[PDB]
Amino acid sequence: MKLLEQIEKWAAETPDQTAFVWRDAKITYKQLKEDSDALAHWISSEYPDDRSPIMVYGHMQPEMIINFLGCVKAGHAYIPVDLSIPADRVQRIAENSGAKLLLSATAVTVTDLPVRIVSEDNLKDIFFTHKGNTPNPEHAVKGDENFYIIYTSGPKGVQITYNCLVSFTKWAVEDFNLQTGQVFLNQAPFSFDLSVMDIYPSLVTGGTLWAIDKDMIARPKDLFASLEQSDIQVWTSTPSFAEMCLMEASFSESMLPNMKTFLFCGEVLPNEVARKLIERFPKATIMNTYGPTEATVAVTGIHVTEEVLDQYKSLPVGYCKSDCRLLIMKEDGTIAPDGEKGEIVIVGPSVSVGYLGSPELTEKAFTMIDGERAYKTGDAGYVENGLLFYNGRLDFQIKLHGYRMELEEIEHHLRACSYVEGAVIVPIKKGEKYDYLLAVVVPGEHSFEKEFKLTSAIKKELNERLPNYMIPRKFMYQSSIPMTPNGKVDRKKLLSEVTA
Ligand SMILES: Nc1ncnc2c1ncn2[C@@H]1O[C@H](COP(=O)(O)OP(=O)(O)OP(=O)(O)O)[C@@H](O)[C@H]1O
Ligand SMILES: [Ca+2]
Repeated sequence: MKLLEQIEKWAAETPDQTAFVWRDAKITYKQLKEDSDALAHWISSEYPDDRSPIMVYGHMQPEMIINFLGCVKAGHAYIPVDLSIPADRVQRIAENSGAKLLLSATAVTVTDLPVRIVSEDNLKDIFFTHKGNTPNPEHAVKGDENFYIIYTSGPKGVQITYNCLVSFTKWAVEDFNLQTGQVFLNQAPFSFDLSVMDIYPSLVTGGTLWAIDKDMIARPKDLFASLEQSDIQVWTSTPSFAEMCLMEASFSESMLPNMKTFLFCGEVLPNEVARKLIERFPKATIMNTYGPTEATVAVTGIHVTEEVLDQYKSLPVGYCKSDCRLLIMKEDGTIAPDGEKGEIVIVGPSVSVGYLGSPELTEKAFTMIDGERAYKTGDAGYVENGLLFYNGRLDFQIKLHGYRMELEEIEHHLRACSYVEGAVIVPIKKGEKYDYLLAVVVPGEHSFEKEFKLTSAIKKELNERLPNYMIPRKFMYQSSIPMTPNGKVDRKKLLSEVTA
């Protein structure tokens, strides 16, 4: 029943099954409950009637998960902080959030923070000192109490409650057709809510989380060696991450014979990427999902079949979970007729209760409609018979020749051209106005003897897809597209190197 109870069920039924593994470090469900219980018991003894959020610092160590559960068992929401988050932002989070404690298995490198730091051996000592102890079942986070708080770079703390997470997880477990005892890949740092899509569905279904870290990602040979040993069955990642893995010829069914489900969220999933996955993994089901962190990971989802790939050049993002609903709003706070583009607004139990301590910010994006919470995504899109389509971020809309064009739509067409394997549009601005567009593309196999031949071929094909003023003036070619630590296109890095 209760989220924690459905997880703990596996501690009793399959105590020795691995719950989380990172390189050679692993922990069973039995161990997870034990240490988590010990930590919650300790938290409860150190902060008797306190329920302040607790920071959990690290990368992919099993302790990250132990600490998450320990925090909620004592009634505290946790704040995931990845090692890749700049110290400056960590310092802010420590102050924006009334957190009084930070937990980390590894050494904390961020300059003195206004919180009690429990790390390294000090964390080990609580697992030992409180070994065998159990917390008051009644202290566990429940109802509309915060379960976790994830900050959205920008930096505001999105508060996700117990009800919010239960609403997402139940839907994920049912509609993503997960089973039990499956191996789940974890690619996203815990500071990115995409990780929630694999963490909880895995735990409630007695699965095994197989973590891949930053260093491994940097060393392809290590990365691919890990996947080969993983036996991963449920793959949760950003589209960019899968695309990079796709650059390796051995990334196929042969490497992951028991692959059964691909779950994507966070960015546009190119029709081309899905096609390649079906070819490489004819036994796997591909799911595209959409949603902002402010709406608890994702609210829409759709099975990307051959038929879907056939009728939608640009893949839809899915049907809204049944306990929530969508609204497409145009120019004014008026609702748009189905088919018309407008700003995507989400309403239902998946919507966050708001940004932590940010009144003005919450008032601008969060609203109440018929008694329930609503959230303006800032995303442009439309619906057709319950199916939601994503056009792009309003903030990314470029204007040239008095014409407005979603940046993402231009990338869609560039990506669709022959000889293009990966591509990003970098707008070059001359002040407040757009000067011209620069296309960064990863060339596919070709026989062009000189660069201009390739650029000419792409511009000609692109001329059949876009108005001339939408076609990028300059092209740059490179073997790969950079990703941020979260696994998304590093647009800022690209703008930087093109500017210079
Ligand atoms: N399936 C999808 N297809 C296209 N875009 C998607 C999809 N899923 C999510 N997105 C995009 O990602 C956004 C949500 O990402 P997230 O909440 O993790 O932070 P962010 O907006 O990307 O960056 P920041 O933290 O600065 O706000 C959505 O608003 C949408 O623009
Ligand atoms: Ca956002």
